[PDB]
Amino acid sequence: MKILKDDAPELHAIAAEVPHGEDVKDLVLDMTAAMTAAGGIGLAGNQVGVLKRIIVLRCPTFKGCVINPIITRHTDGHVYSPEGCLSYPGKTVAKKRRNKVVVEGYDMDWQPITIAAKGLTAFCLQHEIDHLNGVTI
Ligand code: NI
Ligand code: NI
Ligand code: NI
Ligand SMILES: [Zn+2]
Repeated sequence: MKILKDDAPELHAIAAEVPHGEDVKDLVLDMTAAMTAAGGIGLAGNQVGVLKRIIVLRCPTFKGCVINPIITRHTDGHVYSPEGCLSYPGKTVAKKRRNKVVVEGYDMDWQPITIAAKGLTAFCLQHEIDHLNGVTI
């Protein structure tokens, strides 16, 4: 895969729900490889031209994929999160993020997963889910 250029339309598009049970194993492998090759800690389908709701992460309290990730709970208010993005090399933005989130979805074997995250990992998750909605820093 390739990390799309900062002017790619896919970055602003909405990624489609993955049909339940669809074989995503190779896609996740490719996405993980793209993320690590670029020295990232997270990556979303849109960033590699895959308009499917798949994220991959290598964050302090979560490493792996989430298929159809959703935020089911979060803290009120916002906190400071300085973030870069593999799609925007050289740019750091001070984002407002929820300090804690719970993210739910499916793993590559279509087992339901739940991720309770705070701080950096919570920011990671919110940033990647944003990508799937065409939202960038
Ligand atoms: Ni490649
Ligand atoms: Ni743009
Ligand atoms: Ni809410
Ligand atoms: Zn990003």
